[PDB]
Amino acid sequence: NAPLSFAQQRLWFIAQMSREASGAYHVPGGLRLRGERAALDRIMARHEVLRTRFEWHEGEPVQCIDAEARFPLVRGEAAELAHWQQVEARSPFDLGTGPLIRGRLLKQEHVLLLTMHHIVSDGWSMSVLAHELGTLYRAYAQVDPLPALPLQYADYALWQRRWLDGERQQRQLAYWQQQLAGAPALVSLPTDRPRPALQDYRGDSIELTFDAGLSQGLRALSQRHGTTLYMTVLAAWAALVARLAGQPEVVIGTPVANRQRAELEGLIGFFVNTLALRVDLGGEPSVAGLLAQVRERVLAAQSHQDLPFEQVVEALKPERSLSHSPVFQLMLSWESSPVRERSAQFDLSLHLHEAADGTVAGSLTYASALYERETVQRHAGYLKALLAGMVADDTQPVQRIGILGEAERHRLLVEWNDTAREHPRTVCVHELFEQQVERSPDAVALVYEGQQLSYRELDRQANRLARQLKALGVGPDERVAVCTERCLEMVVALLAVLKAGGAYVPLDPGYPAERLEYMLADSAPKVLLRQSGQTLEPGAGVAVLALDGEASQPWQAQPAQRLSRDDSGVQPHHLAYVIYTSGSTGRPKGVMVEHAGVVNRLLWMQRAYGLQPQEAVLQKTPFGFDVSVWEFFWPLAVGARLVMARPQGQQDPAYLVETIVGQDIGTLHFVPSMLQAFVDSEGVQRCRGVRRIVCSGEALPGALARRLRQQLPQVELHNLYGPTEATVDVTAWACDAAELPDNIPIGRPVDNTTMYVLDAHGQPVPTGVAGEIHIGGVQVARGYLGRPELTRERFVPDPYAGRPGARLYKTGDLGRWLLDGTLEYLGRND
Ligand SMILES: [Mg+2]
Repeated sequence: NAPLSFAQQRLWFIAQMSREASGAYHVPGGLRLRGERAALDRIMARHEVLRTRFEWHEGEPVQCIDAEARFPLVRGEAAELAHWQQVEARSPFDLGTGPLIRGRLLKQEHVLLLTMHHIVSDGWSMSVLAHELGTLYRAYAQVDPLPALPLQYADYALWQRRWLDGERQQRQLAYWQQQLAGAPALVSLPTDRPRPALQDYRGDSIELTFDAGLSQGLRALSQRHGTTLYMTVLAAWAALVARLAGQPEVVIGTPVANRQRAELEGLIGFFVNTLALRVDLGGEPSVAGLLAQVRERVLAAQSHQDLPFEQVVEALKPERSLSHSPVFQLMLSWESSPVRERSAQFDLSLHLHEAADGTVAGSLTYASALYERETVQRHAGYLKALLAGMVADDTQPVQRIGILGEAERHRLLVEWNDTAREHPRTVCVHELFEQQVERSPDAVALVYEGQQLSYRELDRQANRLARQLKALGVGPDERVAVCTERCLEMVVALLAVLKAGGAYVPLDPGYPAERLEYMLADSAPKVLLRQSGQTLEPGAGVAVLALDGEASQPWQAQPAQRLSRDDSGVQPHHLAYVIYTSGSTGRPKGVMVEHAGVVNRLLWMQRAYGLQPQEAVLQKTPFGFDVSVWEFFWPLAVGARLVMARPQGQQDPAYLVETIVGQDIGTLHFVPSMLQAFVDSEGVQRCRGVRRIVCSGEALPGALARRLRQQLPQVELHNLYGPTEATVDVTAWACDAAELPDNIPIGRPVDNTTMYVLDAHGQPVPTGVAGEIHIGGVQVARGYLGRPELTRERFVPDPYAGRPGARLYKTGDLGRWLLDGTLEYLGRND
C-alpha cells in the first residue's frame, strides 16, 4: 500500500498508546457459578475505596468518599465467551462520576464478570474480592457484623505520605541508587526485527509447563540452597538472558504485593510495587554460586520494597528512552496460589504459578514487534533445558550448560549446511578454460583498448608461455610471480602458469617496492613473469621472463599446442595461486589456494547466476585481490568475453560509465564504498544494460542497495562474503526482496561449503546469538605459505563434516543466524 508520511506514522503509534492505556489500567476477572446482590453491595460497603471518586480541586487530585453500596451489574457459546469478556476489560471507566467496579451478569449456570480499576485495585485485591464474594454468598443464602476490616486504604496513603518524607525513604533510595548504579540500560537480546523508535505494545503469549519431574527436582534444588522456587527460576532466566544477549549483567523486574505488614493483607487497593533485580554473571559462576548471589539480592530487595519504583527510575535515569521500558525490559512474576495476554509492556514477561499437581505452569508474553513466536518458543525451551541441567548437577558452570534442543542443533549444523552439489572434482581451473576453447574457439575472449583475442588465440599464446615455464622448472606447487599492469598479456600469464602446473603470485606494481620485494622473496618462485617497463628484480636464482615487448619474442617460438596432462602433472589438490593478505599489523601472509576450491567457486557462480556466451565481464579489480579470480576465470570458463579495464583509468571519473556503455558490460564488482561513488557518479542511469552487480569486502548498507534500485531498476544486486583463506567467497545473498532491510545479510553458504557460528568453546550458539564464524568445505585454503604455526592456529580440524582430515577456518569475524537460515555479518570478534 501507499506508505504513510513520517508525521502520520509517528502519530499512529501515539494513538496506539491510547488503546494501550485502555488494557493496562484495568483488572479483569471472571467467575462461573454452578448452582441454584446482597453480597455485592456488602463488599462495597466494607471496602471504603470501592465507592471512592476522584476529581481535580485547586491544582491537585482529591479523594471523595461515598456511602452508596450500589453495584452496577449489566444483564453462540464460542463467540459470546471470548469477545464480551474482552470488551468488558477494555470498557473505560470515569474517575469522577460512575463507580470503578464493573460487572456483567448473564446466564442454572451463570457467569459473572467482575472488573476493577487499577487506581483502587491490584491483582491481589481481586483474590481478596474472591475471598469475600465466596463467603458473603454462602452467608446470604444460609458486611461488617460477620467480619470487620482493620483499616482503609486512605489511612495507608496518609502513612505513605509521611513515610515518603521521613528518613527511611532516603535510605531505601540510597540502596537502590547503589545497587543499580551502572547497570545496563537496555538488554541486548537478539530480536527478529529492529527495535521500533516508539515502543509497540502489541503482544502475544505462549504456554510453558514444567513437568512433574522437573518441578520436584527444582524444589529439592531450592531446599538445598535455601532459595525458593521463584528465586531458582530467576537465577536460570538471568543466566539464559545474559548468555543469549552477550552481556555480563541483566536486570529483571518482578511485581511484589508490598503488603509485608500483616495489617494490609485483607485490604483492597493499589499496593503492588516493582523491584529491579540486577544479576551479575561474569567470572563463570557455578549453579550453586549463582543461586547464592540471587539469594543475597532477592532478600535485600524484598526488604526495600516500600520505595515506589517510579522514584527509583527518577533517581537512576532522569533521562530515559522512548523505545523501551526504563531500568529493565524483562519481567518475572510469580503467582503462587483469564484470557490470553495480547498486550506487552516489556520485551518479555514470564508469568509462572504453582499448580495443584505440584507442576509449575504459566505463560510467556512477548512483544510481537520484536520477536516471532518460534523464537519465543525456543527461548522457553532453553530455560527448561537450563533448569534441568541445574537439577542434574548444581556444581557445574552455569553458562556452559547445554541449552540447544536436538531439532535446532540439527537444523543449524546439518539442514542449513545442506549444500552438497556434485561438481567435477578432477578438473583444474585452466582445464575449464580449455574445455570452453573447444566449444567456441573463435568467440571473443579478451578485450583491451580495441585489441581482441579469441578463445583459440588466447589458448595458443598461453600454451607457448607455459612450455617456456616448464623448461624453467615450473610444475605442481611451484610458484610463478607475475608483475604487470592490466593488458592482454596479464591473462596470458595467469593461464600459462596454470597450464604449466604452477601457482601464480600476483604482484601489483602499484604497491611500494619494499612490499613487492618481500612477497617476491617470501613466495620463492621459480619464475618471475614481468611486463616490459617494470624494473622488479628478484635475484636469488629466480628466472625472469618478459611478459610483453621485444624481449618476450623468444617464447613465441614454442609450439602452440597444449601440454599433456602428464607433462604438467597438475591435479586439483595442487596450488592454483598464492595471494597475500596483510594480517592487521605485521608481514603479509601468502594464502595457498588449491585448484579444486577455485573450480568449486567458479562452478557455483555459473549455476547461481548463469553467465551466457554473449555477455561481457569488466576486469576492474587489481589482481592482487582475490575478487579478480572470478573476474578472470568465470567468463572464460563459460564462453563470455572479459573486458580488461584501462590501468588506473578510473582516475578519469567518467571512464567507468563510458566503458560500461561502450563495451556492453553486463557484470561487474564493487566494494560498497565504490558502489556509493558509482550511484553518485554522473551518467550512472545510462548503464541500463548492466545485468549483475556483485558486492563484497565491506558491509553493504541497505540504503545503498535501495539507491542502486532507483538508479538502475534492472540490475540484480548480490551480496557476497568470504575471506581469502576460503577462496574468494563462501556465502551469497540476492538483494531481490521487494523491501530490503537496513542490514543486508551475507546469505547462505555456497555449494560444498558449510558455515558455523560457534561460542568461545567451539559449541554452536542458539539462533540469533552472536558467535565466531567458522568455514568448512572444499574452499578452505591449504594454509599460509611458510607459516605453519599460524596455519594450525587458524585452520583447525572439522568435527562436523564426518570426513577425516577436513578442516575449518576460524575467520575472526562475528556473525549470527537469522530465522530464515541466512547469516548476518556483525563485525570483528575483537
Ligand atoms: Mg572475499
